[PDB]
Amino acid sequence: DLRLHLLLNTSVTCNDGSPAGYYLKESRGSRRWLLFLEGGWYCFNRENCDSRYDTMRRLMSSRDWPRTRTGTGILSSQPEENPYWWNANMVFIPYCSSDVWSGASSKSEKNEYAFMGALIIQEVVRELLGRGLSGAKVLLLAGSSAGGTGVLLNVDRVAEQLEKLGYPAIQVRGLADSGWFLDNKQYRHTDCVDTITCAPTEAIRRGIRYWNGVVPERCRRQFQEGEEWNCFFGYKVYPTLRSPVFVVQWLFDEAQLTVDNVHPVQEGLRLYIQNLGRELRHTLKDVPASFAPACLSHEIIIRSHWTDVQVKGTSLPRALHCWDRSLHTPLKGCPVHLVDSCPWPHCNPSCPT
Ligand SMILES: CCn1c(NC(C)=O)nc2ccccc21
Ligand SMILES: *[C@@H]1O[C@H](CO)[C@@H](O)[C@H](O)[C@H]1NC(C)=O
Repeated sequence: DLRLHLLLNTSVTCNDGSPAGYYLKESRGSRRWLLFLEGGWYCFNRENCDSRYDTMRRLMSSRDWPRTRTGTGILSSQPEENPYWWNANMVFIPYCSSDVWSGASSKSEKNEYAFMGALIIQEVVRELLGRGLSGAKVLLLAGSSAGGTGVLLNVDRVAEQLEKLGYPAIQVRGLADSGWFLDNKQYRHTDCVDTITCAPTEAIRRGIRYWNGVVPERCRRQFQEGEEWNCFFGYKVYPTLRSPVFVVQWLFDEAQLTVDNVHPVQEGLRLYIQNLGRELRHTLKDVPASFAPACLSHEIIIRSHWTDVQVKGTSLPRALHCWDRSLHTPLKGCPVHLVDSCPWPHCNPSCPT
């Protein structure tokens, strides 16, 4: 089990002003640290954040969090379930800022909610250095869904933070699961006049202003003031990053299809779905560390049966182990770029049911 620690700096808060925190399981014989970012959509104005507070309150507040959690998948300490990093120090950071881990704004007389995701990550790293992170050789910042986009937005800031605090020997890396999305043409269209009809690009643009959201500096310098929403899209922000990043993405991601307004398939929809898979494959062509199976699904790395899916006969735990070796020139029988080429969901027999 992983044990809850609420942040000692209580000015770093969840949406409702309660303290943020992290769950920790130490491994005294290890210099590897895994910090995982939870996902769970986002909210971008008063009305839809109020709704979220009624029926998704654990994603906005720590007041009801449990004292412990069980680590699963890549957070499991059993080699049977986690062939990759079972002996690592394990950290789970709950998502309670509703800002895709981008925010830097406090609750105040002008703000009903706090959006502090970017500062939550910085403070967790800060307090962990006193609990053994100071002796680390590798810090892997991982995450799923909104947490995977959070990795892309924050991995270089963690690297810069540790350099400035005097820890140049810790190698920071990122693992982004199910957070690589396309700002593509939708299958059916609606103008942005309420939460459900607002396309991702419009919703993120409004969210950034509501959250005081922050993006990586090299990407901000390319797109400039008012256009920071571009840096929330994987294929645009990834080429600006300096830390090594492994990208996991289903070719037919359920969250992508939902925002595209897709739910006996006729010709128009067949072509739409086949074109989505091809476009995703194209954005990953020059990503040397990636795992992209041709399945209709969402998230993978903290599921207990995450070891089952394979691309070209290689599982994700194996691909991640090969990535470790490559960062000690490709390796015989140990590949790190794994993208399916077949064009329809479940054309890979190992897709989850
Ligand atoms: C598919 C749309 N989408 C985006 N969009 C971006 C640019 O990141 N972020 C998400 C986070 C959680 C769920 C869905 C999400
Ligand atoms: C608490 O965090 C805030 C926001 O990052 C920071 O400004 C402040 O210095 C921190 N307080 C202490 C005592 O470190």
